[PDB]
Amino acid sequence: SGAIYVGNYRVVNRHLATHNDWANLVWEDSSRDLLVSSTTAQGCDTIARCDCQTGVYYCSSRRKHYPVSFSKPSLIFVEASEYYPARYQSHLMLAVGHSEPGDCGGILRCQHGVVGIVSTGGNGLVGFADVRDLLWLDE
Ligand SMILES: Cc1nc2n(c1CC(=O)N1CCC[C@H](C(N)=O)C1)CCCC2
Ligand SMILES: [Zn+2]
Repeated sequence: SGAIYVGNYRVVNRHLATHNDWANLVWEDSSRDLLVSSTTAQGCDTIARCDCQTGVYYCSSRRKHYPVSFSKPSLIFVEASEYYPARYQSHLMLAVGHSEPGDCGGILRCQHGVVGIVSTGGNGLVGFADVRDLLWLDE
């Protein structure tokens, strides 16, 4: 689990969105596994606006942060799960690292701020849903 709180927005994995997130929907993309909802309290996280391919991600299944090198966001094939059929997920970034389904929501972060959240995993690879192209989160 996990979310990014910036301005009057809450950013979560779409497959983990709650009833309140759906009732206060701002935007969602099944293809990216992202959902954004509105909030009453103001959020203070900083979103990275950069091209950096190294960072650190939080892994709840190990209570540890791991430094990683990750690929640029792209279309990657993702096997079937109970939330989605086997499809291509866009704006996805891959690194060699540990993950479990309960690790989705864990933040990936560089020196410039929040890069994205854990979305996928398998075969010793962890995938992150990028959020750096969502310029409207800052306004
Ligand atoms: C984080 C994670 N790590 C692993 N796994 C997962 C979970 C995973 O990839 N899902 C399941 C939830 C929806 C995700 C999606 N964006 O399509 C795909 C699956 C088992 C092997 C290790
Ligand atoms: Zn950066």
